[PDB]
Amino acid sequence: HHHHHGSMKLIVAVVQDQDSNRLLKTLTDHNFRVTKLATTGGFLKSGNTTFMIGVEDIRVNKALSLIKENGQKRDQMIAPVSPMGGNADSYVPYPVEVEVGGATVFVLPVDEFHQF
Amino acid sequence: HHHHHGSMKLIVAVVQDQDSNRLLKTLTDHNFRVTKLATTGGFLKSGNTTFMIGVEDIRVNKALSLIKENGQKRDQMIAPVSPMGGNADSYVPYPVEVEVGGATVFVLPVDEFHQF
Amino acid sequence: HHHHHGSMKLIVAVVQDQDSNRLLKTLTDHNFRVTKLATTGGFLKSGNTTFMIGVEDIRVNKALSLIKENGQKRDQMIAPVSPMGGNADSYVPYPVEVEVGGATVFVLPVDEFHQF
Ligand SMILES: Nc1ncnc2c1ncn2[C@@H]1O[C@@H]2COP(=O)(O)O[C@H]3[C@@H](O)[C@H](n4cnc5c(N)ncnc54)O[C@@H]3COP(=O)(O)O[C@H]2[C@H]1O
Ligand SMILES: Nc1ncnc2c1ncn2[C@@H]1O[C@@H]2COP(=O)(O)O[C@H]3[C@@H](O)[C@H](n4cnc5c(N)ncnc54)O[C@@H]3COP(=O)(O)O[C@H]2[C@H]1O
Ligand SMILES: Nc1ncnc2c1ncn2[C@@H]1O[C@@H]2COP(=O)(O)O[C@H]3[C@@H](O)[C@H](n4cnc5c(N)ncnc54)O[C@@H]3COP(=O)(O)O[C@H]2[C@H]1O
Ligand code: NI
Repeated sequence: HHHHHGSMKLIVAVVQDQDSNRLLKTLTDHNFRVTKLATTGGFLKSGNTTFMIGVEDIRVNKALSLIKENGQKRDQMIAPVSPMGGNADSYVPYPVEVEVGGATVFVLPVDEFHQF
Repeated sequence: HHHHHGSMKLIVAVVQDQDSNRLLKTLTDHNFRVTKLATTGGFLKSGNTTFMIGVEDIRVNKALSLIKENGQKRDQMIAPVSPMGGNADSYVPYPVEVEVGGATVFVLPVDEFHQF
Repeated sequence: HHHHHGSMKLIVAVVQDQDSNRLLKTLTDHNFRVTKLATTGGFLKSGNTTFMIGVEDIRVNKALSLIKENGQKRDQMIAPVSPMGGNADSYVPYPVEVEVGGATVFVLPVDEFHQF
């Protein structure tokens, strides 16, 4: 049998808080419609921002190019086991550092789009 | 080659806070299952509510009709540049007004649905 | 006409807060990448946790098996009408109890995946 999807895509982009306001302004200035979700990174257990951007298929590439050009790689660290916290500040000799990328982006197919 | 999707759909509906409790009650009263996300509108930079509703394909239209009948258009304004806020109250001669719709809704295909 | 989707899937898993930290540790220990959303159950009107896990199709089953083995069924109750709250504590003779499952999981197709 046979199926298709609609003309809209749903972009889900996880970005760093430090890059969020910058991205949001660029997107809405370019007439993109955005919903923002306050999220937490699973590895760093720290706040980040997820943007949900429903876009016509013909504008997906422009949205992606704005997201790509917006962000910056940053180094962050995993928070040590915190029962003693007043010394964990003092510690970590070999910080578990990770590089956080500008954006992790999913472009999802959409069966139906409605504005009610 | 050939693929299909499952019988479930994932409805993602962005609604106004003022209409949220009303919608939620209607949905769960009609045996729909709902997860609520506290979100922010990208343009107004204000709180709104996103409902995630996983629905059998055969009940999608009923869910959509409840969402459609629930909401109301409302006017809102963009908050002016706030460094001086004590006068921004005083200002805005030509308020940038927008009309917020009852619901923006995405119906997503789902490859697998599991209840563990 | 003809379409396909990409090799990535987006897993959306709604779990209980009591099982969240346990699941997160297991997932990231197994090299899965996770974004966490603080959500609310529509029926219980209480906090729960939604994990968004973008996974290569070839690792989906492993992710699902970790999610499945992680959770536990728990009983919860619907909060009574609260205008008098100081007696609603006193009340509810026939508590509306529900069984909350370990995880409700959607595996979504993904058209494009980008790391910028
Ligand atoms: N299990 C693991 N083992 C070793 N290293 C790990 C790891 N999980 C994450 N990392 C590393 O830690 C950085 C921050 O991850 P976090 O989970 O806090 O924050 C993530 C998460 O919120 C989200 N993310 C990335 N990939 C994802 C995916 N496939 N599915 C869901 N969320 C993803 O984007 C944020 C930034 O990710 P990015 O890859 O740029 O950067 C990641 C990566 O460098
Ligand atoms: N395609 C999409 N993808 C993701 N989320 C979507 C979306 N379309 C709508 N939304 C979400 O629904 C809320 C209401 O959108 P609506 O289009 O009814 O009402 C909008 C519309 O009248 C206007 N608007 C939004 N973005 C605009 C823009 N970039 N330029 C001009 N007007 C915009 O401002 C109102 C409030 O927008 P806000 O962003 O605060 O809040 C939006 C946003 O959270
Ligand atoms: N199809 C779906 N789409 C979106 N989210 C879904 C979903 N199925 C489950 N969920 C999410 O998973 C949580 C646990 O659902 P579960 O079905 O295990 O456990 C449920 C179920 O036993 C019952 N329940 C939920 N909605 C009901 C309803 N409308 N009528 C009767 N019972 C309901 O109450 C328990 C807690 O529900 P709550 O809404 O607080 O919390 C739900 C909701 O956040
Ligand atoms: Ni398809």
